[PDB]
Amino acid sequence: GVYPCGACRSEVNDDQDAILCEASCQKWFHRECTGMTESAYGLLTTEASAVWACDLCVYVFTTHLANTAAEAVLQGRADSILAYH
Ligand SMILES: COc1ccc2nc(N)sc2c1
Ligand SMILES: [Zn+2]
Ligand SMILES: [Zn+2]
Repeated sequence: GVYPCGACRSEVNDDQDAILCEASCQKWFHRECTGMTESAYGLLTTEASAVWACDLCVYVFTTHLANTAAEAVLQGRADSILAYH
């Protein structure tokens, strides 16, 4: 991989789930280093309007917000994660 993970500092390879901090620092992170669920990653990364912000740093989601929003979506309590911005 070209980029190192914002959290653990090890390389991000193409076969690992990874998310870019587009809110600001523009660093790539392994999904598993952030604590983001597989569910949130799937929903966040497909949603063109949403961006992710790392713990140090168009609708912005932190990990915990993305996690909480996806749980609500999947329980049928919200229409998309954008509702949680
Ligand atoms: C290792 O330091 C970080 C920096 C940013 C960050 N963002 C997260 N969601 S976990 C995390 C950990
Ligand atoms: Zn990492
Ligand atoms: Zn950041």
